[PDB]
Amino acid sequence: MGPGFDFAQAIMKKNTVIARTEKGEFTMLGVYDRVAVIPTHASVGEIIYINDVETRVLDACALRDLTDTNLEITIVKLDRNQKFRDIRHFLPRCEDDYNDAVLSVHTSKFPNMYIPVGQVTNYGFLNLGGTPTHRILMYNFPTRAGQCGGVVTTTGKVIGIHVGGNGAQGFAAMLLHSYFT
Ligand SMILES: O=C1CC(I)=CC=N1
Repeated sequence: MGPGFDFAQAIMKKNTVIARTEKGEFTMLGVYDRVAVIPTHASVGEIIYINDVETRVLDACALRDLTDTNLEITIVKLDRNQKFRDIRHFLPRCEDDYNDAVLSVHTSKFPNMYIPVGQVTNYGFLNLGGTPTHRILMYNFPTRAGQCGGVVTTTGKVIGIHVGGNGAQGFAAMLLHSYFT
């Protein structure tokens, strides 16, 4: 409808795939080459389905901060025959708050879904499903089951991936440029 949705659509159309694990179907953001991200609670194994194609996982790393606290981001390298458009220059270099963000989801349950979530708070610490988690972004939208892995954008920046909600608020794990050097 506006330039927020324009940027979100450009990321969804070229940099997302549908990832299926034994824990469900997720929006999965491709960042560069064969490297993508997914919430750690997806429990990625040796094999994953990418757009319903059986795919070997060449490497997977559950990120933690230097306090050894969960970040809820897993970086995956896929045995895929095609590279992602390199979007690393759209990743923030620091923790920050944002105005006017969009949460974008693409699965069998939620095809071509775009949610204007509004202001995003650097929330920091969250007990997420009982796991202490750092670098959490918060938005005041009642997100639902099936939106995990959804991409959080502003105009010109890809700032996080949706990892949970409490029925009134939604929470994303930050994406930082330093994760993908
Ligand atoms: O919070 C929500 C999500 C959705 I999809 C529909 C209605 N409310």
